[PDB]
Amino acid sequence: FGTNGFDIPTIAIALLIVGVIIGLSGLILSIFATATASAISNPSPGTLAYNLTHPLINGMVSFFSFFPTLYVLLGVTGIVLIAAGIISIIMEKF
Amino acid sequence: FGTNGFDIPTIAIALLIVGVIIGLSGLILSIFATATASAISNPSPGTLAYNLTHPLINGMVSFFSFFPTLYVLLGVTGIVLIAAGIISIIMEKF
Amino acid sequence: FGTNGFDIPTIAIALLIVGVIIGLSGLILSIFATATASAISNPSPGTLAYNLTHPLINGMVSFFSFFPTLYVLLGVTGIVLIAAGIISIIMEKF
Amino acid sequence: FGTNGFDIPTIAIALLIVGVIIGLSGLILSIFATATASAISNPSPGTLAYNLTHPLINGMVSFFSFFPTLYVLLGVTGIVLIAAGIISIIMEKF
Amino acid sequence: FGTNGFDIPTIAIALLIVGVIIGLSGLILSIFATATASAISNPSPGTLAYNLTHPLINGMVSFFSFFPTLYVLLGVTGIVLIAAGIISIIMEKF
Amino acid sequence: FGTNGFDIPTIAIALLIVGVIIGLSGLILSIFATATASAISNPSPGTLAYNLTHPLINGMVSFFSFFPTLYVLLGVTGIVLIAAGIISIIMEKF
Amino acid sequence: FGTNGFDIPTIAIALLIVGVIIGLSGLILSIFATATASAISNPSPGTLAYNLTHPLINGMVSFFSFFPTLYVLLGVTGIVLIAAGIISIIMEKF
Repeated sequence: FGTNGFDIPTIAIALLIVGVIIGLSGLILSIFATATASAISNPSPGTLAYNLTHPLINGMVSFFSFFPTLYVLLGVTGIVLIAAGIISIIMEKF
Repeated sequence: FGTNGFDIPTIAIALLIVGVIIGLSGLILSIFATATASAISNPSPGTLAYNLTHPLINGMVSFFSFFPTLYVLLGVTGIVLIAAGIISIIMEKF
Repeated sequence: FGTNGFDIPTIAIALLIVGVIIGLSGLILSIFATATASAISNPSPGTLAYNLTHPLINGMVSFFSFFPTLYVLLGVTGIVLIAAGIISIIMEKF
Repeated sequence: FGTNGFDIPTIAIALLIVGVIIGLSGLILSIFATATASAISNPSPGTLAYNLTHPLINGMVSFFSFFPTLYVLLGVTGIVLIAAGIISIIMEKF
Repeated sequence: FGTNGFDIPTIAIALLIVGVIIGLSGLILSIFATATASAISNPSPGTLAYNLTHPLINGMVSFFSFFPTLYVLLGVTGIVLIAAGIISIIMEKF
Repeated sequence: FGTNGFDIPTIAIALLIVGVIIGLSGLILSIFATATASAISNPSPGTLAYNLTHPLINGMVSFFSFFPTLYVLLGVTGIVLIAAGIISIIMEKF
Repeated sequence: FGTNGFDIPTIAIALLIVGVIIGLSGLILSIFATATASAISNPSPGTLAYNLTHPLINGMVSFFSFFPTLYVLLGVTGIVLIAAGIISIIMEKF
C-alpha cells in the first residue's frame, strides 16, 4: 500500500517500535534513578564531601533537565516524515 | 479489477492490515503504559528523587500527546491515495 | 462477452470479491475491537495512567471515524470504472 | 477437497486438536492451582514472611489475569486463517 | 463425471468426510467438557483459589463461544467451492 | 495448522508449559521463603548482629519486590508474539 | 477384517483385556484398602502419634480422590482411537 517506499503498515509498526522503546527507556531510567537517589547521602552543608560531590549531582540534574526538549524533537520528527510521504504521493500519483 | 496497479480488493485488504495493526499497537501501548504507571512511584514534592525523575515523565506525557496528530495524518493519507487512483482511472479509461 | 478487456462476468466476480473482502474486514475489526474495549480499563480521571493512556484512545476514535469516508470512496470508484467501460464499448462498437 | 493446501477436513481436525489441547491445559492449570492454594499459608499481615511472600502471589495473580486476553487472540486467529482460505479459493477458482 | 477436477462423487464423499469428522469432534469435545466440569470445583467467592482460577474458566468460556462462528465459516466455504465448480463447467463446456 | 512456523496447537502447549513452570516456581519460592523466615531470628535493635544482618534482609526484600514487574513483562511478551503471528498470516495469506 | 491395522476383532479383545484388567485392579485395591483401614488405629486428637500419622492418611485420601479422573481419561481414550480408525477407513476405502 504505497508508491515507492511509503507504506502505511510499515509506518504503523515503526510508530509501534518507537513508542515501546521510549516507554522502556523511561521505565529503566526511573527505576535506576530511584537506586541512585537511595545510594547517595547528604553528608553536611560545608564539609569536604559536600565540596567533593555537589557538582556531580548538579550535572545530573542539568542533563535530566535537558532530556525533555530532546523528546520533543523526537516527537516532531515523525510529522515531518509523514508529511513528506504525503507530498511525495501527491507529486506523481497524478 | 483495475487498470495498472489500482486494485480495489488489494486496497480493501490494505485497509484491513492497517486497521488491525493500529488496533494491536494501541492495545500493546495501553497495556505497557499500565505497567509503567504501576512501576513508578511518587517519592516527594521537592526531594532529590523528584528532581531526578520529573522531567522523564514530562517527556513521556509530551510524546504521548504528540501521537494523536500522527494518527490523524495516517488517517488522511489514504484518502489522498484513493483519490489519486480514481483520477488515474478517469484519465485514460476514456 | 466484451470487446477488449471489459467482461461483464469478470466484473461480476470482481464485485463478488470486493464485497466478501469488505464483509470479512468489518467482521474482523468488530471482533478485535470488542477485545480491545474489554482489555483497557478506566483508571481514574486525573491520575498518571489517565494522562498516559487518553491520547491513544483518542487517536483510535479518530482513525475509526476516518474509515467511513474511505469506504464511501471505495464504493464510488466502481461506478467510474463501469461507466468508462460502457463509454469504451460505445466508442468503437459503431 | 480443496485447491492447494486448504482442506476442510484438515481444518476440522485442526480445530479438534486445538480445542482438546486448550481443554487439557485449563484442566491441568486448575488442578495445579488448587494444590498451590493449599500449599501456601497466610503467616501474618506485617511480619517478615509476609514481606517475603506477598509480591510472589501478586505476580501470580497478574499473570493469570493476563491469560484471558491471550486466549482471546488465539480464538480470533482461526477466523483470519479460514477467511484467507476462502479468499484464496475465490481468487483462482474462477 | 466431470471435466478437469470437478467430480460430483468425489464432492459427495468429501461432504461425507467433513460431516463425520465434525460429528466426532463435537462428540469428543462434549464428552471431555463434561469431565472438565466435574473436575473443577467452586472454592469460594473471594478466597485465594478463586483469584487463582477464575480467569482460566473465563478464557475457556470465551474460546468455546468463539467456536460457533468458525463452524459457520466452515459451512459457507463449501458453497463457494461448488459454485466455482459449476462456473468452471459452464465456461468451457460450451 | 499454520503457514510457516505459526502453529496454534504449538502455541497452546507453549502457554501450557509457561503457565505450569511459573506455578512451580512460585510454589518453590514460597516454600523456601517460609524456611528462610523461620531460620533467621531478630537478635536486637542496635547490637552487633543487627548491624551484621539487616542489609541482607533489606536486599532480600528489594529483589523480591523487583520480581512482580518482571512477571508483568513476561506476561506482556506473549501478546506481542501472537500479534506478530496474526500479522504474518495476514500478509501473505492473501 | 480391516485395511492396514484396524481389526474389529482385535479391538474387541483389546476392550476385553482393558475391562478385565480394570476390574481386577479395582478388586485388589478395595481388598487391600480394607486391610489398611483395619490396620491403622486412631490414637488421640492432639497427641504425638496424631501429628506423626495424620498427613499420611491425608495424602492417601488425596491420591485416591485423584484416581477417578484418571479412569475417566482412560475411558475417553478409546473413543478417539476408534474414531481415528473409522476416519482412516473412510479416507482410502473410496
